[PDB]
Amino acid sequence: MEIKSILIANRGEIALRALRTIKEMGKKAICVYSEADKDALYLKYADASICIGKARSSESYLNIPAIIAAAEIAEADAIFPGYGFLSENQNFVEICAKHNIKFIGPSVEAMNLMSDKSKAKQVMQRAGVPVIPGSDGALAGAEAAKKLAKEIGYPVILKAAAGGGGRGMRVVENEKDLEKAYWSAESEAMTAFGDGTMYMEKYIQNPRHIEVQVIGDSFGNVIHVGERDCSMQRRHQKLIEESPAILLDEKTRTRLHETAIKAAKAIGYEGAGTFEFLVDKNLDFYFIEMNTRLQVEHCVSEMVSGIDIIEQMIKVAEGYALPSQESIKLNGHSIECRITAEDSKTFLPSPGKITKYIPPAGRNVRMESHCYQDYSVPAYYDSMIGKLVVWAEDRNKAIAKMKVALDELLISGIKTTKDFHLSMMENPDFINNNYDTNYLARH
Amino acid sequence: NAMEIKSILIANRGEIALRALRTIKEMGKKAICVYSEADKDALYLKYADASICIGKARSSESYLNIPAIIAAAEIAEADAIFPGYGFLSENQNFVEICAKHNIKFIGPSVEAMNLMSDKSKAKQVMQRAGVPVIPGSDGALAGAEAAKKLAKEIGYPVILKAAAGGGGRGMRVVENEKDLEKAYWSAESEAMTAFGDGTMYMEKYIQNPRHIEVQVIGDSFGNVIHVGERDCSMQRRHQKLIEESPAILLDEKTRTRLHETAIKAAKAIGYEGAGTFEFLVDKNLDFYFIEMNTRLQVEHCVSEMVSGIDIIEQMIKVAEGYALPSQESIKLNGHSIECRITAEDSKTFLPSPGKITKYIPPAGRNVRMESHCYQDYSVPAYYDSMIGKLVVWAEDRNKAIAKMKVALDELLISGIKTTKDFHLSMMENPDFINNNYDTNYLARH
Ligand SMILES: Nc1ncnc2c1ncn2[C@@H]1O[C@H](COP(=O)(O)OP(=O)(O)O)[C@@H](O)[C@H]1O
Ligand SMILES: Nc1ncnc2c1ncn2[C@@H]1O[C@H](COP(=O)(O)OP(=O)(O)O)[C@@H](O)[C@H]1O
Ligand SMILES: [Mg+2]
Ligand SMILES: [Mg+2]
Repeated sequence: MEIKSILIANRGEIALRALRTIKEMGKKAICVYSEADKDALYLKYADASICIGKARSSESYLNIPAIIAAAEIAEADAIFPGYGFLSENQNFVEICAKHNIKFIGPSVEAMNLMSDKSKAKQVMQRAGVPVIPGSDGALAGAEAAKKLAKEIGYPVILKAAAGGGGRGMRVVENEKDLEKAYWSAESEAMTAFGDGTMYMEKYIQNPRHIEVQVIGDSFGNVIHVGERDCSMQRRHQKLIEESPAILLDEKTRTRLHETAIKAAKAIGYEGAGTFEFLVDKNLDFYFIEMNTRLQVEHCVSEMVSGIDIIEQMIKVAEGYALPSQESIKLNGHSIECRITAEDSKTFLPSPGKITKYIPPAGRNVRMESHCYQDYSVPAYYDSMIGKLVVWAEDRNKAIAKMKVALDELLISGIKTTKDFHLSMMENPDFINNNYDTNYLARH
Repeated sequence: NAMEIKSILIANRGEIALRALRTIKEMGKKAICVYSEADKDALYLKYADASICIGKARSSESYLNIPAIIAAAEIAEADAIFPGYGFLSENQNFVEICAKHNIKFIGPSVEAMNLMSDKSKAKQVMQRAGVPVIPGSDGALAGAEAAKKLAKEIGYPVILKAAAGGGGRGMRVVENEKDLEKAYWSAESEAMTAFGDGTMYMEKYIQNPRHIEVQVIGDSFGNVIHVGERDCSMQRRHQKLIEESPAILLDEKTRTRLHETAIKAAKAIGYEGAGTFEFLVDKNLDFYFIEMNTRLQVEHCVSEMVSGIDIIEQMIKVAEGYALPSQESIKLNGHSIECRITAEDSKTFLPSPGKITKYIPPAGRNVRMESHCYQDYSVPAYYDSMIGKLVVWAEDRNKAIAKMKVALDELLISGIKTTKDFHLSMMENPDFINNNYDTNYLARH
């Protein structure tokens, strides 16, 4: 039952985030590192750290035998996967169980139900969750796509069933463009995911991307920790997230929370997970996918809820019950800005040595970063510097706090997206909540 | 409104200047900083809307130069001054001069400040208000012979205290009559040098006391709220090193009566702005007023984390003529602890001035490091040994102690010594964990 020692099978800011909660709980925190990451701050803080191989970027971190051997030599009885890397690898999950190591996440069955995005939609339909009109599972091929697109009506979006990170999608405005887009997406999908299965849905114009954080336990209870608006996106990837999503009235908010809970219970979900929805102009909402793991932006939900999500993940893995939904109080407003080592206009990576680093601080300011003065950022591989998160009593106060915090973040030696975020905090469209997932594309 | 403040000069330095600046700017007001030449390297000067050099340095001397401070406010067109703590924050002449120059002093009236400033007269004011005080002299002692007579009357041990006293200075505990005359003159001389006023008073010396204080804020309508109580009993030289809220020593009935007493006291003196009533609590859990600080205190962040209130924000609103939130709206939750990290040796507490060659502060959920330091900053430990205040909050005391240890562990400072290891040994000290200590604990150990 009780977990005594947890190996963090990840790197960067999430490794440090996890380590803090693990050590506060009085458990051993075991870190792993490629040779390229021997300079990582969290290694100084870990109970033990194991070098798991050569840099080659993610390679060693994806080396299942090395991760397992590290857990075993360090005597870890559980593994925290974070996000990315092995967190959605079903093979890894089964191998953990084979070695009597607790995987802190959902069952391989639940993960498998939601891993093919086209099949996941069919599971959601069965469960009474609204989905976007489109293909019934995967497209057979380009001719099937042509027939269907005419039936649902343009514009449509082709999406990779094995897709993630915003890749393998193509919005198609007219039939003349369809076949070319199909093969473009299919090829990218094959290269990125080793699987070129495609599906299709209606393209919602100017949608809001609003997601519900859930956690389920071994007793079948599932709670939500509010919803997040992540509509400020470039290249279908998030830059700024916030909670609550003030776009929603309380009734729609309630319906959305309920839908997420219902969905989690229908699939026997345990652990932290997120249901992602698109919300249209008349506040209709549609499931687009579930992430069966923690997400990068989770801290915004922690700030409004008072919950340590990683603590609850660990407790659930130990067989404890979650708190009751009634005990969960959502208050105020949280915003997160992802600070990356990239130019604030071009968003091109800016690798190099940080020669000055002064993070912001203050009341209800949480800078989540593994960076420090003199640290070298490998922006070509991980451009993440840190997540700057604030909380305040309402959205306007949160924006003002973010502006001060961004102003006080002093980084020299590399370019960062600090100025991008500062310009967003002053942008009347952001202030008035008049934007959507395509806002940056047309500005 | 007509009283809305647009620009605030921060008449202070160090960590409190940065703390104030953050709130002022978040409220959309201009933050004007001042600095002596020795403080040209201060971090908050980078963040200020404007920064004025007010003098060579001496130490506090330029910061204590009223004409220089007023002139800086006027050149910068500040309409209000935030005094922080120390320096001019309890200087009644400065408060009156602000009013003469049509600059709003963010703090109480000079009348309320004057009622409390002489600690012996303050006790008489409190008695009249129905607030319990420690038995002792009725106002100031006439001299050493009066002290001898009184000490037999109230009973040994007694403590001689400077009426103008502060910062733990000008006090002597007297356990027997043979020691009294010498102690009297030692305190009186120290008080004369430190405060320019050797007026002494006496009260009973409470055995093994706990120091528990109540944060209040009053507005111009006569409303006064409290923001909970803080236990600050882990002291060296009668000065605080660790503070927390709530004070788990107290049961609910006593805590309620303590909060009420502070509100009653503040209303009786017409107090507006932030202030703190300091009490000692004895072995029977009876509490007694010892003094009021008519200003913000160093450890205010402790009360912010349990209450969700920005105290400096409320001070500013009150100064603009707004009403405070209702007491009903103030919810006190969880437990917060603050450790004062200074540039001193953890064992000897001797200053360790010098350049910080590495600085990595802790962070994380509900961890607040209040510091103006940065890598390459030189700490003048001889003058201000403060590095920063590390504050954490959690759902209960043991969880807060666990979070404090993790945060202290992750604080990396090189180039100077700090009291980090002292605080780590306090978080691991079973007497601390078990709540079995008092203001003299460190002296016995
Ligand atoms: N049907 C759709 N209509 C409009 N935009 C969409 C649609 N599906 C996805 N998107 C855009 O792509 C983003 C991510 O989609 P998702 O299906 O979650 O992809 P991934 O698995 O790569 O994260 C959404 O936030 C939205 O910006
Ligand atoms: N009557 C007393 N009995 C015991 N200790 C006292 C008494 N008065 C003061 N002290 C000690 O001195 C500390 C500060 O007292 P205070 O009167 O607030 O001095 P200051 O004005 O210097 O802050 C207390 O926290 C306590 O440790
Ligand atoms: Mg997605
Ligand atoms: Mg005092």
